[PDB]
Amino acid sequence: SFVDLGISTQRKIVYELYFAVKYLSKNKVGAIITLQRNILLDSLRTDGVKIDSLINSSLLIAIFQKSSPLHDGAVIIVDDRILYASTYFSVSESTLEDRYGARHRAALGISEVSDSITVVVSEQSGEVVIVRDANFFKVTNLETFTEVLTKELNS
Amino acid sequence: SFVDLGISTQRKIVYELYFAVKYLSKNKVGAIITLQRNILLDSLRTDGVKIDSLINSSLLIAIFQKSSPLHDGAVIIVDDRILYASTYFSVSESTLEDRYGARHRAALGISEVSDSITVVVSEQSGEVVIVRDANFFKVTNLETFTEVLTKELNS
Ligand SMILES: Nc1ncnc2c1ncn2[C@@H]1O[C@H](COP(=O)(O)OP(=O)(O)OP(=O)(O)O)[C@@H](O)[C@H]1O
Ligand SMILES: Nc1ncnc2c1ncn2[C@@H]1O[C@H](COP(=O)(O)OP(=O)(O)O)[C@@H](O)[C@H]1O
Repeated sequence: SFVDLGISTQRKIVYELYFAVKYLSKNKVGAIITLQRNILLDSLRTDGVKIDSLINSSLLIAIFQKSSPLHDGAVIIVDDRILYASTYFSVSESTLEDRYGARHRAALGISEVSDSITVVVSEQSGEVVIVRDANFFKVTNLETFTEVLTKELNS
Repeated sequence: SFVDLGISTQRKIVYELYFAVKYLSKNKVGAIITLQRNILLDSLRTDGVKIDSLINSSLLIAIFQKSSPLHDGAVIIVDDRILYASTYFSVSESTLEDRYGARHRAALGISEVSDSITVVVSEQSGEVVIVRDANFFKVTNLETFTEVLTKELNS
């Protein structure tokens, strides 16, 4: 998991996610990006496309554009690799405030059955939340994104 | 290179290329897809992103679509992986007809200094050409694309 990775790989992962999330939030492009940790997600997802790409912000941006056939569903990141795109989780049965949608219910569902950390970008507002252990954490100042994500990945 | 892979892996790669090229030609989305063979291209390309991903038609479509930061430049396929995206070649200084733009002169350029096989989709017309040894093969009927590309890849 993340804590096992070398520091340069740790920093690369958060940096590429930051630059992708910055673009997606700014342009109000919806996204679900799940980082696997100790619980293997392979048996907790359905459908999707195996990509097995090195993590890169440009590719993550491309994946979630509306003209991309991969923009629906979730990206799964394992270590420094974008392993899957367009994969689907069992959504949470919990009810959320009206401002949240299916991306958040999906992120909540996978966080309920795993120790994964999920980043959601809202298509409506560009709002960015980090989802872990059935909890939301709003990231209103994206200049703190790198700090907050790293802390969550080390919990 | 391609001929060293098993025939099943070869067939899978060509199908993913065919499905991507069908879509890109139909939708008149420009693209350059270079398949490396015996001559290594790593010092013949500039910039781009090393994504080292699996070969998948949905991923290729996302790479070349309108709002992808990776749609400018070429994809390089090495064995069964997309090694680089959005990478630039030295263009051929040979003069082409008006129907051919920068994508074609770039494909011509890489085919003049290597044994690679390059598929080009024109953004203007959706026309498909296969570029090898400084020559163009028009593929006017995409139902022949799988036959033509496989034959070029093997001789
Ligand atoms: N040296 C190169 N290597 C790889 N791909 C290239 C190269 N030069 C151009 N291309 C590709 O050719 C595409 C089409 O070029 P087009 O003729 O539409 O514009 P251009 O003349 O290259 O310049 P611009 O669009 O910036 O005015 C570019 O978007 C790029 O993807
Ligand atoms: N179970 C799920 N797992 C992963 N992604 C999902 C899931 N359900 C919905 N999504 C994604 O959420 C996005 C929008 O969901 P949608 O069904 O349009 O409702 P909403 O707009 O209210 O979120 C789509 O891109 C879809 O792929």
